[PDB]
Amino acid sequence: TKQYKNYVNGEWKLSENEIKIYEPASGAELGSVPAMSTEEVDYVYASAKKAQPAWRALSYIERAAYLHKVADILMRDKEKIGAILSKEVAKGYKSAVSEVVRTAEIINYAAEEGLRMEGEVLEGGSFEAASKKKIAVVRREPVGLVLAISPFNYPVNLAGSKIAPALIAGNVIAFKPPTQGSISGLLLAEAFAEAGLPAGVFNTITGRGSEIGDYIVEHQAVNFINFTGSTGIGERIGKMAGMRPIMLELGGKDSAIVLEDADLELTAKNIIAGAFGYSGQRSTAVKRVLVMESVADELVEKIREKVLALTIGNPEDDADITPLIDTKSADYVEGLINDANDKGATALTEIKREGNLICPILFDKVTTDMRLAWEEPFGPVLPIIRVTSVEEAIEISNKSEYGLQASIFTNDFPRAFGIAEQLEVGTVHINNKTQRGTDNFPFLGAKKSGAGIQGVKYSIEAMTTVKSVVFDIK
Amino acid sequence: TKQYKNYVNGEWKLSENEIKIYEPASGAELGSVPAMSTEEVDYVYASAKKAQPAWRALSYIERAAYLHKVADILMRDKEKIGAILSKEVAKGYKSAVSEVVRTAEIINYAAEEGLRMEGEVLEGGSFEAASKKKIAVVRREPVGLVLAISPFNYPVNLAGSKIAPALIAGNVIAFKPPTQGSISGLLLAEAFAEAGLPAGVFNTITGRGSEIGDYIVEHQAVNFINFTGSTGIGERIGKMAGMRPIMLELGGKDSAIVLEDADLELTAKNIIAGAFGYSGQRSTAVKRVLVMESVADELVEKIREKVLALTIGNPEDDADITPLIDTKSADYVEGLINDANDKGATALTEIKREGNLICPILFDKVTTDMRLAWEEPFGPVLPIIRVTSVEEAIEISNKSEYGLQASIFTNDFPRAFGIAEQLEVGTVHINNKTQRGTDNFPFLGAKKSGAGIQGVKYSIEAMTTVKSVVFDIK
Amino acid sequence: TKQYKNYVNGEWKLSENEIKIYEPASGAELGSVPAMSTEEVDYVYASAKKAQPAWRALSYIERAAYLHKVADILMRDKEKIGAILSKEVAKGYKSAVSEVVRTAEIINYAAEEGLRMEGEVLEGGSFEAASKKKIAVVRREPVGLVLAISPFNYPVNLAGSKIAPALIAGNVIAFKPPTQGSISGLLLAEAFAEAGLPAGVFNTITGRGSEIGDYIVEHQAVNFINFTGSTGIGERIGKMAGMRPIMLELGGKDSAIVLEDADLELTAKNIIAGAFGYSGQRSTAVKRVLVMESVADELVEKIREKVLALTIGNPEDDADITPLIDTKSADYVEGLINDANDKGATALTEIKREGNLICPILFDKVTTDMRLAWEEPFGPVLPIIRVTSVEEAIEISNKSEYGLQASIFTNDFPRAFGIAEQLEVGTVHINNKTQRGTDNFPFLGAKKSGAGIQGVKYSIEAMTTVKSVVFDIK
Amino acid sequence: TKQYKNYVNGEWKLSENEIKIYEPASGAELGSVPAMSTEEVDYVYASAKKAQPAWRALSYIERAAYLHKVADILMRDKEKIGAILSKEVAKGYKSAVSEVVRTAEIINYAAEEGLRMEGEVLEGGSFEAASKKKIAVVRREPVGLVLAISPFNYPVNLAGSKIAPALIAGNVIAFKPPTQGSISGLLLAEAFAEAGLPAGVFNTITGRGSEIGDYIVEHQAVNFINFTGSTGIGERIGKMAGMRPIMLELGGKDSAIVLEDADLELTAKNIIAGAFGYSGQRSTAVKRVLVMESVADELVEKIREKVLALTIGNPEDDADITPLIDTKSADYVEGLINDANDKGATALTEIKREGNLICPILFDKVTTDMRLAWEEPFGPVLPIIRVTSVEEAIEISNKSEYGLQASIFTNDFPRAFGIAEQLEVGTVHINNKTQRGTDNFPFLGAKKSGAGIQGVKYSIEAMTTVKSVVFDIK
Ligand SMILES: NC(=O)c1ccc[n+]([C@@H]2O[C@H](COP(=O)([O-])OP(=O)(O)OC[C@H]3O[C@@H](n4cnc5c(N)ncnc54)[C@H](OP(=O)(O)O)[C@@H]3O)[C@@H](O)[C@H]2O)c1
Ligand SMILES: NC(=O)c1ccc[n+]([C@@H]2O[C@H](COP(=O)([O-])OP(=O)(O)OC[C@H]3O[C@@H](n4cnc5c(N)ncnc54)[C@H](OP(=O)(O)O)[C@@H]3O)[C@@H](O)[C@H]2O)c1
Ligand SMILES: NC(=O)c1ccc[n+]([C@@H]2O[C@H](COP(=O)([O-])OP(=O)(O)OC[C@H]3O[C@@H](n4cnc5c(N)ncnc54)[C@H](OP(=O)(O)O)[C@@H]3O)[C@@H](O)[C@H]2O)c1
Repeated sequence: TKQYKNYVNGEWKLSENEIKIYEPASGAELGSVPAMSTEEVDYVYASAKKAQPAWRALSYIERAAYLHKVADILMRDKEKIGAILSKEVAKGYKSAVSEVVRTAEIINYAAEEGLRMEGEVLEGGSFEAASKKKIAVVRREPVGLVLAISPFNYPVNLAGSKIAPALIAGNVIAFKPPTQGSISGLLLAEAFAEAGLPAGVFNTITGRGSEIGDYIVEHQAVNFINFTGSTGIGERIGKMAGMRPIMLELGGKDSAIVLEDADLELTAKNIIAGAFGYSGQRSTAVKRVLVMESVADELVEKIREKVLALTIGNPEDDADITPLIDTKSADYVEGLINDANDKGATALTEIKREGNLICPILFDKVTTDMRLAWEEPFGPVLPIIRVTSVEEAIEISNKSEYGLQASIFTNDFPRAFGIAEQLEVGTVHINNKTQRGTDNFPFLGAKKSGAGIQGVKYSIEAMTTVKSVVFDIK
Repeated sequence: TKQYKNYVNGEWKLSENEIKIYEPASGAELGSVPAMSTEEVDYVYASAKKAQPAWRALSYIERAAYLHKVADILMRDKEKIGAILSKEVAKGYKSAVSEVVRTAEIINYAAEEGLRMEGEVLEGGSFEAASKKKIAVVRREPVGLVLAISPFNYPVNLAGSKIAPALIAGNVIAFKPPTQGSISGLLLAEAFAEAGLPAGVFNTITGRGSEIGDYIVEHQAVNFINFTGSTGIGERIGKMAGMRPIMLELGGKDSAIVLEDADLELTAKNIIAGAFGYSGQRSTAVKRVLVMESVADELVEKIREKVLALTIGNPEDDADITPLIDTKSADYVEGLINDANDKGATALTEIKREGNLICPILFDKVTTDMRLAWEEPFGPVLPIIRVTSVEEAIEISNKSEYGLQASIFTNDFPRAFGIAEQLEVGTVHINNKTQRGTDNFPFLGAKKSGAGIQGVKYSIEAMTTVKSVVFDIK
Repeated sequence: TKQYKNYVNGEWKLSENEIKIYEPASGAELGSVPAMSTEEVDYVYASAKKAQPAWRALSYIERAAYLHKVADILMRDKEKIGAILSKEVAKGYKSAVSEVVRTAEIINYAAEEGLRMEGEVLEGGSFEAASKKKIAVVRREPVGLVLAISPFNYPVNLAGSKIAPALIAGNVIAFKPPTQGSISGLLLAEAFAEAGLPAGVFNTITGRGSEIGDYIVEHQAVNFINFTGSTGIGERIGKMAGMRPIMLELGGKDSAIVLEDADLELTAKNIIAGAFGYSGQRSTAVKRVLVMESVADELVEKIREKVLALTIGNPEDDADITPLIDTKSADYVEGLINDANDKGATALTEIKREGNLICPILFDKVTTDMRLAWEEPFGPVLPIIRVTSVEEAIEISNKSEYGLQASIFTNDFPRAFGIAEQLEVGTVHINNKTQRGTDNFPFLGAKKSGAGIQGVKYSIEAMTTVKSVVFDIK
Repeated sequence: TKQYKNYVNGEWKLSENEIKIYEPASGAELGSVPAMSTEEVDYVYASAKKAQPAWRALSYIERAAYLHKVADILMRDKEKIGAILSKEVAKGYKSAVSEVVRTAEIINYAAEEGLRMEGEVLEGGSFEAASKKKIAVVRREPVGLVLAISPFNYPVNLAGSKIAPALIAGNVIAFKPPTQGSISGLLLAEAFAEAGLPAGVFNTITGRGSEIGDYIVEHQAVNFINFTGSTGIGERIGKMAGMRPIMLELGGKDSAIVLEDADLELTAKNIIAGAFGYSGQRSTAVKRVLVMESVADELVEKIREKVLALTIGNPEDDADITPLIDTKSADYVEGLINDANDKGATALTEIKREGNLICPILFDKVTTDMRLAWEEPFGPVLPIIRVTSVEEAIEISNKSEYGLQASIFTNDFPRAFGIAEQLEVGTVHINNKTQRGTDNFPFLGAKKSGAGIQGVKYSIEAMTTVKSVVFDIK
């Protein structure tokens, strides 16, 4: 049980009810996190709004100082946190430690990027002569209270990516980690507690995403909603937000276009690492291959042999393929598998499920009439759709309701660049698997994949507004 | 009747049903505008989405070229359009002509500002050594189809402010003017038709905002909703938008803080011109004076004498105070007047209504318990709230549900600048009435006053997204 | 004779002495331009400094207005000016007209780019907590009087490229065109005169570059020296400038690296148009080919056949190859030709000179020991240096004392991009002949090729300074 | 003697000849620094140019890493270094330690500011339709070898301010500290040595500024000259630089304009701290007061009483006023004192010199005909010039050959802002003594006060160039 507590207004607090967390792989009970009540949610928010003024009052240098202390601590206790996070979400140990490190990176980067964010002075004379002596001194300002909600696959990394950019600007935070990953989320909160930030500046909220979900978003105290999860909730949040600003990173069905002149080995390598990373439980993974027929056979054989080299097993053993987050999920994946299989798809690797451990499947001959060709599995299954023209590949790629990223494997760069302009995605990688790729670059998604632009700098601009003082020079 | 038609996919079209427009002041019938059906709305949208690709294909120089042609034509026919616009919304002739001119200005400014909007190149090495040879070539892109909805008080000016920034970037437009101001809105469309933009690039939609309102917003073809109107609809739009981007300029209750060291004459002059402009039918007008008691009496007397100099009458006569847009409105204002009056407010000028022509009223001694102290009238009524400290004035100012702009009349600039940081508004004017002030400066509103940042440059960034091509340098 | 006059302080003035100008090709006398005295140079400068304050006082919109009027006029009289410019510097008619048009473009572009140049607001708190309430409002300002000196090959285009960016910012100008091209330079001044700019804002200075050269540069009234010419003068100017800012575009020996995978036809086409443009009298022309041995033979044959298609003759006949600016020049070129020839080079096309008309020569087998391999001819002679490795080509390319631009013809873009980082030039073109390429892009040169960065935006920043007002917010 | 060595290509080296350094106050021998020969200077430069390529090859993150290590070390040994620096240049102990701290700050700030410096992508279509598919990927690059020369009053602070911004960008350094301050300069080099930067990246050059001065600047290996010292040498450097880029911070005679509505107490406080800081041995000190007659008497009395409170004595005792750097200097100051005195100035405080310790003098009634009214003393002497109009004060202020900074003490900010536009300085402080003010703000000087813009960000842009790769999208 252990009984983890929330960090609220400078204090750790338990609740009348709890939620027991178990290890997706072994089944062991890791502990229990609070099941907050709306009354409690109200005190978190009240504490934050109360403390916002004086946080804003601090200097950027001082706020950046705290953020650095937090990241330092994270790096210190990276193995401790990694060991648990690994267990809580069935992620390989080493990989789980990496998540803690990349979080420290994002926190530090966000800290330094935040104190170098500047304003602008505008001339009335640029618009009309009569206003030549009129100027506008424009400076940025925080939006207020920011609600951050991280996903199960990156409960820590995708939490700091919201927390740090928000805090450096002068906003206050209310962190709501995923229930499955709430211990890890609270382990992160420990870092913010030790760093010593003023009481009320950083707060956590745990509990039944059903019991308190809509409540926390609809609350009038929240000025900005920063979320990462499924399209379904993202959509609800967009409506519950009203006219309040939001940042949403929803799902994705990232394609990998392979032209006739591509480096099939370089391509097979990138597609495997992208498609099967974390058992396909990544929104930015390569979810479908649109390969030109003439090179389909050769490419597919490479991918096939490469799949046969992926280790399958337990987190503690750093297996490439580990048990999916839960049964509801592994079942869903199983559905997509069958449907494709039934419709004629060709599994080049063995279809087999051990509990919630689904072995990596390579389906060749997948078609547009299969669910696997469009629906986001979030499991180790990769469909290969054979096209006969770059024109068709673009058409099929754009058809998807999603638009996170895309990949183009070719040697003709001017072409790759031209295709890239046509793909309805946020980012196109020319010769490399899709990845968030250094958190300094902008990250965004077209269509149902989200709302808003991410990346340290863009996150900071998003969660800030502008105040403009205009005066006349004598 | 005349029977004005919509501009759809390069053609002017009537509908089975029409809506007759009458002059707010005289009552004369100006003509009739189409009452579209959802079937028709579907063709407007279908035409636009069909034409978007090739508009995006053009060069910025070519798109900017068309926009300049439009503005040229507007300047040419400024009297023609002004004469009607003046009649349709009871605006003074000269002033109505100014609206047409300022629209040409915004269109030209948006055209040149648009072709100088550039991208950025990012270094993988700024984040992590291992990615030093990885770069991100980031360029802007249009969002697609943009729905522009202008208000009755600026059916033309607040239409071009959305249309031009949107088109230069590569977006297509579906213009929906207010029913009262739909002839003027269609007069503007004539300019876009003569300019010769490709068919489907610019389109108009007219009809019962009730019969087709939600339909046009909720339509899945619309990628961005740019609106200007009441808070009530703005709120509906924020929900109907879902997770699609929006720009909303709602209401306002702009305060004018007058400190003990202010230039009472300079102040009285600015407050009058702000408060009584267009009979108070401006979202950015000075709607409440928070004056320090020690100078309240003197200041109020100046304002009083100045009010007595405002001409009252008909549009064609360029009267300062003209008939309110309609009866529903003049009634609402009458309500606020009585309530304040009943509660003890002191009308320093005569309360009198002739049809829909309400004479300018100056209410001294207004208090927090009066509706006039918080609700946006949109009529010629100005409340004077006497405070006893800058601290109180800030408190009362921030209490309002609105946050468009504010004014501070003082000589202590460092103070004015400090106060400005505390006011929950988008812009603070130090010694001058609130105004949009040269459409190149950013324009935004805090709280219920809106969502998004305006001003030519900011409008262009808002209705654009970003595509990021990442590659590795060998 | 005609007897052209200088435009000084709003008036056209002749001088006691004149300089007669003759047509490089026919020999006819075009007319005569003033041979100013230092006394007269002092009045030009005194007029400018006197008028600077009130030009700065105008609004950007007003200054941009004048600049547009100038460009309009240029476009109007493009044939008139083109006809003479063509004769004065032995440039093809059509091409000379193009120069006038591109000048109008640069003037308009500079005008609009100039009124959108903005300032910045900085936070004391970004550096140290104790200064959190301290801010710096930074705005640009003009440097004052700018001296612009254009070259003979672009007496008009390379004059406006300095004049427009300088004037829009608030600086005043003293234009000194090349003696051979001074009629065309004065023809441009006519445009600035008709546009009606205030007296003293724009002024011309003509005369013996020997008699008045150093005098005009060393004068204490000049705040910035913007020059385009030979390395020799550029160097003198750098010393005579002292610690005053300068912009220098000197010579160049641009290489064109051709890798084994290049499109030899696309390459031969680009190299010909670059190398033989204006008879090689372009600083940005392809002056040496560093081709990989394996493709040297095939490539060279294409270039050879293509050279044989270049028309040779008179300006009025739009010949590809026209008479060189003068005898001193054609002689120098003849020297380089012989030396190479003597040393073993292989002329694949006929060596022949008719007066000052040297026919286009293609020298294969040129080596490092030849003058043609390093010295800038400024005549229609192209050396082909055969290398055996990209490593060698880079080495040979960088050896040159020049560094304007370079070209890489290959299909391996990541490679091209990697090579580009190693080349000591200002710009690298991947698959295309070197060109200034749209005057919006930055233009600069490494090593002896210059000092400063050009391109409309960069030119504007160069000829401006910054004023920073710092104050404390209460 | 100790016998300090230079840090050259990763090694510490003595020279055949040395220069013995003595403590300005006590006279004690601190030690001896090398007196290099041009042969040695050639090896420093050869080492640097040799190592430049691979330093540029590193990632920004790695270069920033080294810079942070250096600053950490400086903070560690701040007392050690402070103790000596205090002795070497007669600076108060505590103050000397502050110099070491502020250096660490600038080094760290420069490190983080450097890795967030980005490029831009330009559109051919912004200029001309035909080039719409042409784009320019512009990225920054280092200039190469940078020569940094620090002053005696900041041998360390004004060295790091050049070193850090230069190194983070990819340049190599050759540090030349002032002879009087060369031990401290070499103490700084120790930090760069311990940090472990690659050999040849950072180097020091010491020796007779006469014996090797021009040699080190004129050397063809140096690509950029960054200097801080007297106007005399600055001017020589501007000529010896040729057309190579430079950064020069020369002298100053900063005025403090005091209007009739100023806070005389707040003003007297700021003027004393600025004027008498480091015995007036600061280029940014308040060197002349231009006060409106009506408040001259009252203001002057405050300043007078405040002067009487300044401690006078030895460095180790943290005296406000310590011995001037040397006799040649104290003599020069004595000259200015007498001249003014002879001409009628009125010393309100005692004129007295003890060796090289000149007591702080306040001269009222100074006039334009006195040397003290224009010449930069660099000693504790403050002239009060009484004016009768803001117009006159501006006139007198601008008359000076210098233009570093200025101060305006008034309550009328719009006026202060208007005056500021007229003052020929780089920075204007409204109500506060002149100061460099947080090294993140831009720092520059008008007229003979320098060439180039400083401040961490601006320093980085200055010592960098731009490479532009242009290509066509298919
Ligand atoms: N700068 C400005 O112009 C400015 C600033 C602030 C506030 N305003 C507003 O201008 C308003 C005009 O009066 P109003 O009460 O009629 O406000 P409003 O309904 O918000 O008017 C604005 C626009 O809303 C349209 N509309 C109504 N329902 C719709 C819906 N369901 N979905 C989409 N569009 C719909 C109207 O067309 P129809 O007229 O046919 O219904 C009109 O084009 C004022 O009340 C004031 O708040 C203007
Ligand atoms: N087209 C280009 O943009 C382009 C680009 C790169 C290089 N170039 C250069 O154009 C050059 C043409 O030869 P050039 O003889 O014209 O070279 P140049 O004399 O150095 O340059 C010509 C310009 O400088 C003036 N000038 C000469 N001596 C001067 C001095 N002492 N001080 C100030 N100005 C002085 C000339 O007037 P005068 O007529 O009286 O000499 C003319 O206006 C080539 O060598 C080439 O390097 C042109
Ligand atoms: N804030 C400040 O730091 C600041 C600001 C403005 C003005 N100042 C100036 O600082 C000066 C203090 O130094 P100073 O009086 O000796 O003046 P200075 O010589 O101009 O400046 C000293 C620096 O210049 C070096 N140097 C001398 N001749 C050189 C040459 N010809 N080529 C290259 N470098 C050379 C010196 O070497 P050596 O010392 O070995 O001769 C030393 O590092 C004062 O005159 C004052 O006007 C300081």
